[PDB]
This record gives sequence, structure tokens and C-alpha cells, in this order.
Amino acid sequence: AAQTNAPWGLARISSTSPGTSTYYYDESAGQGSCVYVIDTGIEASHPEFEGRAQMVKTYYYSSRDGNGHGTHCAGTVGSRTYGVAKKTQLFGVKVLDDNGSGQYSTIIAGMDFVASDKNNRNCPKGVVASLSLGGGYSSSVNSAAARLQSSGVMVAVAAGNNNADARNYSPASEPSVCTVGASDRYDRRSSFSNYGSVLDIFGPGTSILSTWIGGSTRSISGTSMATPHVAGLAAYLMTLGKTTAASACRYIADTANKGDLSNIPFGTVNLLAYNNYQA
Ligand SMILES: Oc1cc2cc[nH]c2cc1O
Ligand SMILES: [Ca+2]
Ligand SMILES: [Ca+2]
Repeated sequence: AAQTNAPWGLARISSTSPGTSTYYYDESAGQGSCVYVIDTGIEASHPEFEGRAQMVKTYYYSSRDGNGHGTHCAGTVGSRTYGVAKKTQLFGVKVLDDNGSGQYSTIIAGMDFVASDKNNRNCPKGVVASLSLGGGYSSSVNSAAARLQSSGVMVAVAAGNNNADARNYSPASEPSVCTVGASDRYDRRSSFSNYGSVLDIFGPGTSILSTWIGGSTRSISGTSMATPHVAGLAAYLMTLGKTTAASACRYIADTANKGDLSNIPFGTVNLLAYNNYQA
């Protein structure tokens, strides 16, 4: 299948060169898999989700996304027009408030929640967890991320936007999960993207168009936008039967476009997420 005039990030992931505008993908499009977006919530009623999205847990007064960040990330994972895995099932867990902030204890609770909750869901092709969040190093937060991954969920986390070594940032510094850096449409590391040896892969993160609250759309930037590109790609590859939750990150790195990125510091991988689609 092919989405013509697709957002640059989607075209990039199914391309071997920058500057193309068609997103080529397998029609299975991630159906049968499930992706938990642990963020500010998801506007499930948005037309772009076609009823494939649902709030599953809040840690605040309401489960609605009053911020937009979570809805944006979810859209990149699996909305019809802006998503990587267009037929995946989306579950929202609101651990961040409408200002986009949350405390470590509730973020940890949200992760433990997902590890348990996936056991009551029908996700035959696999389960993915997308975490476009993070803060200063915390061994408890890293530990919660490692537990989720070991429970059998493919965990993808943002590297962070401090243009620094991701080793001092928690979600990102946990070695067992998939740490995602950001790149722009000219194949340069995004100027805000953290880097370092803990990064596993890079994904499109600068000026990413996706869904927004109020049934709208908006273009924003961040490793927060790169993360869902690979969470969505993992779901897509899992329903294709190419990999499993435990090895998806390594599989994505193994099959990535290598050496294409510029502005990559020595010691940081030069790998860009690639679906390897051949029609
Ligand atoms: O990168 C991000 C990190 C955190 C940490 C808490 N909320 C966040 C939202 C972000 O977009
Ligand atoms: Ca090339
Ligand atoms: Ca890793």
C-alpha cells in the first residue's frame, strides 16, 4: 500500500533516501497488535482514530487529554492519516496532567499498570508501550521501565530534548528499553536531540504533523515525536511476524538505514528507523 503526499516522517521511514513523499507500507498495518500511549491522555473521539483508540486509565480527575501532547503522539503511532501502524489498537494511560507534567511515582504506577493490564486485552500480534516523557536520572524510573519490558512489552522511550548525553535522563538511560533520538527532514540529528551510547535508534522528530485535541492537527518537534514513529514501526513489524516484543528494538536497529544521518557525535549510533518495504 502507499500513502501519497504523506507527512515527511512517514515517507522517510519507508524510504532509503530523504525527500520522498509517499509512505509505502504493508496493508496489514499493525492490526492485531496494541500500543499503550503513556502520556497526557488521548482524544479517543478524534475521527483520525476511527474508533481504534480508548482511554484505559487516568491518574487525575478526568481521563481526557486537555493538553494535546498525548493525542499527538498517539496519532503518529496509529491515526489513519498521520500514523505508522494505521490499524493498530491504541490504549491511553494518563500519567501526565494537562500542563504536561507528572511526578515519578505516578509515571511508575502507570508503567506497572500496563504490565498487568495487557493480560486482560486481546493483542494477538503483540504489545508496545510508547513513552514520550522523561526527566533527570532516577533508578526507580529506570527500574519500572525495565520491568515493563521484561513483562513482554516492547518499550520505546524518548531520548530527551536537552542536546546532552541521555545517560543523565530517566526513562532514556535504562539500557533494556528502546531509546529514541530525533532527526529532521534533511537527515540531520535534531538540534535538541539528546545523544550518547544509550541511544538505540533515531526517528523523525522535527516538525511532525499529527492529531491534536479539538479534532484538529498540529505540527510540533521533539524526541517525543520520534518515539511514536518507532513504537508504531514495532507494532507494524510484530503483526508482520518479523520480530517479537523482546527483540523488536534490536531488529529495528539491525534493519535500519545506517550512516545516513549527519551531526551524530562519535559514540552515538547512526541508525534511522526503516520499515524495509518492498512492494
Ligand atoms: O520529553 C518529555 C518528557 C516528559 C517528562 C514528563 N512529561 C514529559 C513530556 C515530554 O514531552
Ligand atoms: Ca542511502
Ligand atoms: Ca537500549
